[PDB]
Amino acid sequence: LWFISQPLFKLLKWIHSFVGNWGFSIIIITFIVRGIMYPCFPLLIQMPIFLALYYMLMGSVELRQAPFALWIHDLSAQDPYYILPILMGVTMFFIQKIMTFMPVIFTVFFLWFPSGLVLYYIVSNLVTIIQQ
Repeated sequence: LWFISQPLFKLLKWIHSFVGNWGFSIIIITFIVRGIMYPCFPLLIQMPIFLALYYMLMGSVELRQAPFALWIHDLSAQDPYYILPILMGVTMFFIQKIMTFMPVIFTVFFLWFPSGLVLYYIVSNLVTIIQQ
């Protein structure tokens, strides 16, 4: 949560006056967070992502126990059924040696993080889906 995090969380703030469904703050912070970003070296640049995405989930002050459609009632903290990471194996696992595993390895890595974060992951992977 270091130098790329809080200000792009303020990009999240400038977005939303009323978005009041708070998973859709995570989906809008998708479109726009990949918006201005558009201009072992996958990971060390993930600080913007997991972190400004962490202030993504955490913001702002309402996002524990907040509405999302269908099942998940807790976006702030980890998915109480872990379901979206099963979506994350479904969607992340099919893209077309150790990377024929990872979407499940990432999945059980995500199970140590909240779900909506994996949701921004899903929507990026779904840019890779709907490109074609």
